Amino acid sequence: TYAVKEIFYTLQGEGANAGRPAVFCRFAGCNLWSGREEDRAQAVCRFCDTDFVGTDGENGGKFKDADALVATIAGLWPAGEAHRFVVCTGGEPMLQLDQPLVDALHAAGFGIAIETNGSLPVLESIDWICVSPKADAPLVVTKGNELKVVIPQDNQRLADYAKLDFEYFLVQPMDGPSRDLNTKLAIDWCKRHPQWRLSMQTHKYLNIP
Amino acid sequence: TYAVKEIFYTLQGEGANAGRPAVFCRFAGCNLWSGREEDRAQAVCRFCDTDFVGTDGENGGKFKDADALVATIAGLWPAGEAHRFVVCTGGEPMLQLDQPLVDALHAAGFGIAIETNGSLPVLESIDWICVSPKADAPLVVTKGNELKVVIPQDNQRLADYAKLDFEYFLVQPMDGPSRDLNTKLAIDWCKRHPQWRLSMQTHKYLNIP
Ligand SMILES: C[S@@+](CC[C@H](N)C(=O)[O-])C[C@H]1O[C@@H](n2cnc3c(N)ncnc32)[C@H](O)[C@@H]1O
Ligand SMILES: C[S@@+](CC[C@H](N)C(=O)[O-])C[C@H]1O[C@@H](n2cnc3c(N)ncnc32)[C@H](O)[C@@H]1O
Ligand SMILES: Nc1nc2ncc(C(=O)O)nc2c(=O)[nH]1
Ligand SMILES: Nc1nc2ncc(C(=O)O)nc2c(=O)[nH]1
Ligand code: SF4
Ligand code: SF4
Repeated sequence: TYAVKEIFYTLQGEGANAGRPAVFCRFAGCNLWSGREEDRAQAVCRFCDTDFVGTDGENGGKFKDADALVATIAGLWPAGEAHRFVVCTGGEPMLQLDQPLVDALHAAGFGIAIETNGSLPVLESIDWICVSPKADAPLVVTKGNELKVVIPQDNQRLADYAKLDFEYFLVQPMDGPSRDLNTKLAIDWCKRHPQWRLSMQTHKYLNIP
Repeated sequence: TYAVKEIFYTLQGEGANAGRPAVFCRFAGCNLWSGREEDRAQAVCRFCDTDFVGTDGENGGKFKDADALVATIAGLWPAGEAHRFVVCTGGEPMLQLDQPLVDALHAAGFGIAIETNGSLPVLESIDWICVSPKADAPLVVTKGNELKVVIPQDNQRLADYAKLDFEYFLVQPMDGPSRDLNTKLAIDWCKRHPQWRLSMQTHKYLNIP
């Protein structure tokens, strides 16, 4: 059984695969924040701008098994078109994402990507693993495909992240009342340390889902 | 001898490698348009928004040999930092970019990308070949790494482009008085045909060189 907040088909707004058509499956619930604004000030992760509470979003609901979830995901894809790709996010997807769901997605011809905070062990069979480390949280996933760090966070050892085993190293401006400020920072960082690339949240500029 | 409009160090604004730190070497001159406004209305390529006339830009000038040009390019890179990468553009870089310049850059530890209109044969030794086919120009480069097509153009055969031998297929909204309009078109195209990804000119939103 799976608790999904919302399922929608759009272009990936951020990360190394920005611009790529994909179905986003946003799981409900996270392990680093309840989702309530009264808890944010003392949460482990306090800068989240995503609503992952409940199952009331678009195509959201409580799915009984993987095939029921895959059917909904596959249904959102343009008929007769290949290159099927799903992004598992939330929320923290590793709270619910299991192997039976992964096998069912691969069976449907879907490539699987995951956006995880890195505080939980991930499934190796996932095609693209994106880790976004939270500074005040433990990081148990020290290898993957891309490391997308949101800056700035206090207690952050940014240069130490480059020692990890990832193919892509990105910094992403923290959105909020200081987005433009943090963007300047991220750009300045990459230029000074060219190992890092900029991850822009393009979907917030293009105003797309 | 090389005639270069401008050489500047920034983050790549568009394409498959958006956000990646790189030195941009903008060669002067093009073969599909003279650069004169008086010639635009009758040109093969009429939507160019780039100044490539002369050598009066930042770090621009006539470079006698490859070593002189490479020295300026390398000089823009952060001292002590690796991951050296140069994007050869213009203008049409294949009007000037030869093998000695490639070998000199490779000897300087630089990875080489190229932005070309595809009307001229390219050097195979170039690490990243990005082709942006113009609708009313011959396309002799039918293979490479990145096929970044600017839409919409009249007489364009968009679907046929996807048959070519490229790893990435991108559509990029034609900037101008209808950029927001073209962006919606591009987004719609990728969603209807998920082989294509969106190439957004991020540097025009982030306001960076
Ligand atoms: C909402 S999280 C869901 C996945 C998981 N909980 C995580 O933290 O990776 C999706 C992505 O957006 C990033 N993100 C969250 N809040 C953000 C904010 N205010 N500004 C920028 N990126 C943010 C996260 O770091 C993560 O990379
Ligand atoms: C200025 S061109 C130089 C490289 C080469 N002359 C070419 O056409 O690819 C660099 C890139 O910008 C794109 N471009 C030029 N004018 C544009 C415009 N008005 N809107 C969007 N992209 C544009 C070109 O298609 C190309 O991909
Ligand atoms: N376009 C788009 N890309 C996105 N990429 C990632 C995430 C996420 O993991 O939360 N969310 C979005 C989103 O809402 N829209
Ligand atoms: N940031 C940035 N990226 C760019 N990427 C490509 C091209 C080009 O080939 O013309 N030009 C720019 C530019 O001016 N700025
Ligand atoms: S870990 Fe991710 S989903 Fe959870 S609160 Fe932080 S940003 Fe939001
Ligand atoms: S071919 Fe490229 S450089 Fe030449 S006018 Fe067209 S867009 Fe500009």
